[PDB]
Amino acid sequence: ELLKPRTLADLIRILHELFAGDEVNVEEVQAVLEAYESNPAEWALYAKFDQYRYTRNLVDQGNGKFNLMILCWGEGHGSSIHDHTDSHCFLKLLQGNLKETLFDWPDKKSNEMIKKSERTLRENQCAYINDSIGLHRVENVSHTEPAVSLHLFSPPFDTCHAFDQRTGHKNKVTMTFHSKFGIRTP
Ligand SMILES: [Fe+3]
Repeated sequence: ELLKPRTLADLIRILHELFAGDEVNVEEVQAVLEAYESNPAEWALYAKFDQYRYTRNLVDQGNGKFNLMILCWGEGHGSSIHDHTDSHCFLKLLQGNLKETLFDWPDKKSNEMIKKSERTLRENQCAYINDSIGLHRVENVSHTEPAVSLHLFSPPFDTCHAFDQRTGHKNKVTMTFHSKFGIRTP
């Protein structure tokens, strides 16, 4: 029985219910995330930027089965092409716009990775990826506006792979946190 989250806090409570069992209903989770209307005051605490690259800010640790974070993207900031370590990944825009470029898993052969597609994710939209769908890059292409996104990962994971667009070669990356619960974590 899915209800609209009134606030980020409400959203988080609802996520604990949704993940109360062993199986994830992806469409339900995506629906509730989308239904949350971004309110900058509610997440300002987590929206910590860095001048040179995008940041990952932990919001909620979940119930063992997921966690929830906020990512902050300066003008021109973006990610590698990457996977998500056999986890569900939900991405919702809270401010600005992000360009998401989808790539297929590379064949064993060293080849240029060619874009399957791209789309512009706009404020409040929720996108979903998992490894069975493919790989992606996410970028703030704006010259004038920062972007902020809300991400849900299930199960949680702290490692992933980055892919070189020229070759498809991957490298294992350990992902870090800029902050946890509003507290900067050097
Ligand atoms: Fe990603």
